[PDB]
Amino acid sequence: KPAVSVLTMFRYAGWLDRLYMLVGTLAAIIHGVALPLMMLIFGDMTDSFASVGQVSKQSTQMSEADKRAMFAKLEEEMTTYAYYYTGIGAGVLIVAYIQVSFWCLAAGRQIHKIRQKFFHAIMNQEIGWFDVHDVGELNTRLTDDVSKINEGIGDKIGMFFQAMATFFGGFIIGFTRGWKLTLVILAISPVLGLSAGIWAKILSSFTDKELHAYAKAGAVAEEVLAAIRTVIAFGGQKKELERYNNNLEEAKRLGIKKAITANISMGAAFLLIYASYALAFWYGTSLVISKEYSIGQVLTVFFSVLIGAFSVGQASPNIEAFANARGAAYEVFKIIDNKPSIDSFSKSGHKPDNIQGNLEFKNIHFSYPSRKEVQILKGLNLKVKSGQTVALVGNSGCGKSTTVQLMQRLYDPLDGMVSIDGQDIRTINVRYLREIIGVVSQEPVLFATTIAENIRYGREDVTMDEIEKAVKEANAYDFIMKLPHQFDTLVGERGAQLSGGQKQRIAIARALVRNPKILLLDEATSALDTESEAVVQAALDKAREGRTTIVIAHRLSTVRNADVIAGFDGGVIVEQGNHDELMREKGIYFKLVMTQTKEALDEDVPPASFWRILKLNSTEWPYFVVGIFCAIINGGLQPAFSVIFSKVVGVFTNGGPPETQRQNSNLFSLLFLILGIISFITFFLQGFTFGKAGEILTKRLRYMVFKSMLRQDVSWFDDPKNTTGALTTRLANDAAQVKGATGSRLAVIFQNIANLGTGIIISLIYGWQLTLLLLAIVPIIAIAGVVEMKMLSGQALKDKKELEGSGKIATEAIENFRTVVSLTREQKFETMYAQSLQIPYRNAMKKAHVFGITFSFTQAMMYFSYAACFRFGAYLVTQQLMTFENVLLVFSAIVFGAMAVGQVSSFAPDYAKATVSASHIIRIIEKTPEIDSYSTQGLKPNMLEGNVQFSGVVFNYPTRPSIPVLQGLSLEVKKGQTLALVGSSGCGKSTVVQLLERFYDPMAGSVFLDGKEIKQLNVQWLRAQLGIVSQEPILFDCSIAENIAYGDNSRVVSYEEIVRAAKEANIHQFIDSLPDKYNTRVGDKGTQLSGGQKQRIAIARALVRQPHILLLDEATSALDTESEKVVQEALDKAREGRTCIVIAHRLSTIQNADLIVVIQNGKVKEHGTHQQLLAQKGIYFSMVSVQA
Ligand SMILES: CC(C)[C@@H]1NC(=O)c2c[se]c(n2)[C@H](C(C)C)NC(=O)c2c[se]c(n2)[C@H](C(C)C)NC(=O)c2c[se]c1n2
Repeated sequence: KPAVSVLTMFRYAGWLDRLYMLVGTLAAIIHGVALPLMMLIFGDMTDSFASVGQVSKQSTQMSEADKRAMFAKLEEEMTTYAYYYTGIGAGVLIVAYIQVSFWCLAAGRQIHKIRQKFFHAIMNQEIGWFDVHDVGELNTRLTDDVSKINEGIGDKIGMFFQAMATFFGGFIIGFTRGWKLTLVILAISPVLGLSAGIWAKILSSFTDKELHAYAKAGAVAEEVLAAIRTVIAFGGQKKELERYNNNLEEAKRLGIKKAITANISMGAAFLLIYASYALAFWYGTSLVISKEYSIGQVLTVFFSVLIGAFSVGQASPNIEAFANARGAAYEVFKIIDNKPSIDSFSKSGHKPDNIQGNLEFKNIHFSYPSRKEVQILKGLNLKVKSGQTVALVGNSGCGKSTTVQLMQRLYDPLDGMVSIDGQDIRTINVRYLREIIGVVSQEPVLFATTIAENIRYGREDVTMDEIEKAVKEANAYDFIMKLPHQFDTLVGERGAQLSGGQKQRIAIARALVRNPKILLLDEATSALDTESEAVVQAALDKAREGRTTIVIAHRLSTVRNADVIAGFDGGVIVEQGNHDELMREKGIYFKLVMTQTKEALDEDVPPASFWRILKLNSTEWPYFVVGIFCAIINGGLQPAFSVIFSKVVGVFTNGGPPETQRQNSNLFSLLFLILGIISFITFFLQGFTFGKAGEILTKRLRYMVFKSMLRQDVSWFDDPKNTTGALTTRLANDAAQVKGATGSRLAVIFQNIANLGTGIIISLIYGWQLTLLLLAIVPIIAIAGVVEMKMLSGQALKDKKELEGSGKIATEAIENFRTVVSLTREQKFETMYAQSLQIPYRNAMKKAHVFGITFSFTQAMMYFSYAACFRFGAYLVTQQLMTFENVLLVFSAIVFGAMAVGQVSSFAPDYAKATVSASHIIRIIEKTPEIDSYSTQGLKPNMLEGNVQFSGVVFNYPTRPSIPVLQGLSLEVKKGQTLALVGSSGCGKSTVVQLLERFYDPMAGSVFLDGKEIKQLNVQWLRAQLGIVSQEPILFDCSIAENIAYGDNSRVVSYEEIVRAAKEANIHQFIDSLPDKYNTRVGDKGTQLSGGQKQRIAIARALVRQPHILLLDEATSALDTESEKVVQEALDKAREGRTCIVIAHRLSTIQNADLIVVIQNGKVKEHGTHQQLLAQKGIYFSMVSVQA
């Protein structure tokens, strides 16, 4: 992975920028040392209570002379301590403000330039650059990578500096107050980073093992959901359910172990930090007995070294964000500092005013930059006189278009020169070059705006009258005036779709506005019907007036009209001259003449569900039984600690017997270790409980989901919100993430309720008033913690919603770069881009200020809490209310309690995302379709007859109930005879074939098979005797023998039936010939096949089950040569003795069909055989007339 030098990355920072960064970082440093200072002050605080405990403990000394020496002393010490706390806090709000504010600011300002210059630099690039580069990733790079470099030069490094400042402040204060203790603790430190470092590698080892573990089931998951039509139709729902399931009990059972080891990681972390607590206090408390360190000093250094330690662990992502922001900056600055071969932005060439317009190509050798290996033009020589029109032909290769492309100087030739008049095309400014060159491409392209605006894109300073005139010159004025909004009518991608001819004509006009003296037509008439081609070419021929035109037309119809016809054999020009010369020479021209004669949309919709999801995992009670208890234990562990820490520092603050100072000390210290041991037990138990549950719950769930997915209707798979990829992603992720809302959430809620719940009881008994204070301040701070992330993500989505404006402009500009580069107008699109960006950047100031005041409001009172609680508590202890140790207990219990609930909240997966990934699962499972392929009811007669009779049957698609497809059309087919369907297009050419296979239910009316109604029959058994052949036959990546046997399921097909079905599908020839027999895989994983053979296999598939009803729906549309012969030849020998229905557009193999039904609109208007309908001279006469 690549990365920029740190110095290079801030290149677009200026005066004010460096200023902001420096001021900010400076405030970040001092914000950093605020916490260690806080620690020291805390030590100095506890030292003071330690003095008043011991004297009033032992016996009785002076009753009236204690209130003066103890009570009066402490208040005098706390009135100043308060000033310290509060002082530091008040400073902290300011300096934190400066930090986030300035860093966010300077970052934003930089980024604004960065994105702009990235865009301009993308525009600057020639097309040769867009050949070698994917435009999709480039356009997303302008949004993703720039937003990615925004993060890493902003708040993140501010916090990095705060963090390193806390590291240095903490270790400095550490060693200053305490030489030894800090070295003890720092001695303990390398055993936690060595522990966190091996356990991350362990969890991450299984994480990527899982990705390619489930991807075996995901394969057959997308394989099924893609070919789902061919699945339900061959009823392989059972087999595919099984097949999918066999790859589940191998890839989540792999996950079980990983869940366990990650749980043991957590356990070991806890055991280790608790070991650290134990050892540190065992040292320090025995150290305060020898009267070396004070009790408060031990606290000071333990806490400042500890805080200084976790500083690193909360600097890690802040420095990581800086790192990969450099790696993203690489790609962007590469383009910005890249100057192309064709610029194409500034003028350095000439701008002839003659301007003549004589073309010349001398010895042109050229090859595309994507594939230098293959040479395109070899010694290309071609002159074009003024006003003369030259057509390019020969059907050689790309070369044709290449010349056109070379003419507007998209690329440059490898050898040889392209000269307009006396000067080379390279000696003239490129902007002015494409201003004097107009172009019409094979595919028209209109930008999303008004027609007027699309026209402006050819020339900016054009009056409305010039516009109208230009439109008229394009024979386009007519249909534009017929539009509802005239010249303000929307076009392009979204809104108001226009035909290809009109769309092309507007482009013709656009080009015409430029008034070029040279005109290039690359397959202008191509890809158009014969009725619009006339009008379009009418505009073109009038556009060729006064202009030097070179035209390439696949249709040589409009070619003869040219002055000079130039043929292409290979890379060289061979035959050149007038039409008659090339006809007489019988060249290549003569040859050709004779031969041609959704992500948000998903999660928005579902309502529900509050805790019903737990019913899903309820299949295993034991695991949850152990689980919940284990969490109550690990949850009571935390309040325990706060008590035990308060008894450690209590035995030296509340005085008493010195001989018992040790006995207590080592007891509590050792006790901490015990509290760690048990802590390692819970987490080893939890991952064996919830861990397996949530994983079992995963497997089973997926199974259920997949099953239900096969139950569904065909209408559901027509739903624009349910795609093979979206479905398989619903199966892959949401199905696994469901475990978040079950066990994990019980763990969380129980650990939290155990912690803050019991801790609040204890802090309530050890203090009435102070507890009331903390259960008041703490929630208020917690509320601020929510709003902090509310106003953070809140104006994070609002900022992207105003940024989509820029996104659209850039997108439209990039996706059609190859088009805009021809109309120049690159700088215009840049201008649009900046104009779009001027609104979010004006909101960067307010943004930075907001993040400032928010971060500062949350962070300020994080010190004012200590300020309040320790002042009120001192107020307690000094008076008759007791004591201080209890004050410290209430504080630690409630505060680290509330902190612990936060960390427990951060451990488990996101409950919101879990629930919304759960509701899709539960809805998908409990989903009952109309047509149930799983039902075991049904007639199942012995009657092998098989008469299809549609009566009435009015049907319209549920996906889009607009313009009903079937309007109650009726027909009937008896046994052996073959129906045929004739109409303008599909619907209901295919709709019938679908309704007989019962993919949909017609609104009113009924279709009968034999004497019985379809709806009365068994659903599955109905398709058991119906073979189906679609336009594009799909096979399964399993094997050939299975593909063939896939036709008749629930039965042992074996060698015999497969060879029998192979031999009449005539495919048996292709089988032995190609190594090897029946074991070969189709397709794209094994050997590739042509459509013909694959469809032959497909027929052989629909032939195994011995169907009494064939359904042929536009069988082969892409099959040519003598391949379509053997296909229908194999079709004809299996058609006899079978009820068949054929839909084709061929109309050549329908003359031999038994019944021919001409369906139009929503009914049947013609009926009978071929010659009968033909002699009827209706619409069948007019449709079979286009066969010449
Ligand atoms: C200044 C520090 C001493 C302060 N500790 C406490 O406030 C505390 C003292 Se016992 C305790 N927390 C409980 C007990 C019940 C284990 N543990 C957790 O809540 C917990 C669950 Se995951 C986790 N921590 C992670 C890592 C393990 C990944 N680490 C921290 O969050 C962290 C970083 Se600094 C710090 N904590």
